Amino acid sequence: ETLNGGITDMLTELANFEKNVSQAIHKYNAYRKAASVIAKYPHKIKSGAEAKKLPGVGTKIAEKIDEFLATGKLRKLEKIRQDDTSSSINFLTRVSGIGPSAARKFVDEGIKTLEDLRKNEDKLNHHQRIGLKYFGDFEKRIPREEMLQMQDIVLNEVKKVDSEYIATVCGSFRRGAESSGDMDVLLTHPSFTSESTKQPKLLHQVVEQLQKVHFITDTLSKGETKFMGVCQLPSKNDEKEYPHRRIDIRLIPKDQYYCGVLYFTGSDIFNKNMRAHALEKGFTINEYTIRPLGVTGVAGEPLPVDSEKDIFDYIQWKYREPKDRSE
DNA sequence: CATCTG
DNA sequence: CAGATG
Ligand code: NA
Ligand code: NA
Repeated sequence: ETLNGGITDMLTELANFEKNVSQAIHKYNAYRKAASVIAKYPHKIKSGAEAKKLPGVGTKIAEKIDEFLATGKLRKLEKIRQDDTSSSINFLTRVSGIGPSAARKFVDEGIKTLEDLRKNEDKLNHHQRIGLKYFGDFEKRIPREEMLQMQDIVLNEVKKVDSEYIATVCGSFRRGAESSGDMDVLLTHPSFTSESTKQPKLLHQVVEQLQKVHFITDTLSKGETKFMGVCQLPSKNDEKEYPHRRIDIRLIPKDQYYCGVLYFTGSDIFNKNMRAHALEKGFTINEYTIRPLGVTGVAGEPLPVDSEKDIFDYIQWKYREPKDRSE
């Protein structure tokens, strides 16, 4: 956790690079298990040889660790942190809509920057375009003080369209958190579930409303059960307009809300622990359901949940307020 | 995993 | 349809 920190860090840099710049999924993946294992490792790695001793730890990595341990640096890391091409790719990638793949193409065409991008808006697709338009706004965290305003809006409009809708804003927003990265809304309705054959309107109706009133500004992606967009808290009495924010809306069959809801609320750490306990308690849990574990090895059969309560209860645990859902 | 692009 | 992005 700090005893093999550098090592794990460099290793991650390395891993990252393989995958983003070179295409080296293998390699990339190589650095990963490597960092994972050293990461758990209980002692002060004092040399390569020592490390090699670990699994996932081969000769090349060991080499690397030596140099790094031998000197505060590593040539290769040295070379990569410079290289404009490598740099460019890490940057282009910041645009929502541009992945590594794309980042590669673009550079090989000479687009290496923001201006490059504006100049070549033609080559970008709609998502990518938006991404570019809101480059700044998108990188700006979302303060709770805004979150609550947003939330206040979304829930009121959902309410109007149908009393039966049920919306929840998961995320750390839900776990307390002072600011957040984007707004995540879990959606359901009684008239939609597991078996119930579809109802796309269910999602589209709301989406519309939200744009009705202009809370929703652009559509990133809009499918039948997942909508990816851009919203914005109306600028008050003109002088201070708000940054454009990412927002997602997703339909969930009622029969599987809370697991989902539980799930999205995190933290990842909370999940796992709960997850493992469920396991002890003779259970199974994932995104959509909680199942009674048979002994034969495995087994299923969706236990029935009416709230986040039903779940814990099942695994016979202490109901946890979202705030304490931390780890 | 769901959506998009081409 | 593969293949990319979130
Ligand atoms: Na991106
Ligand atoms: Na292939």
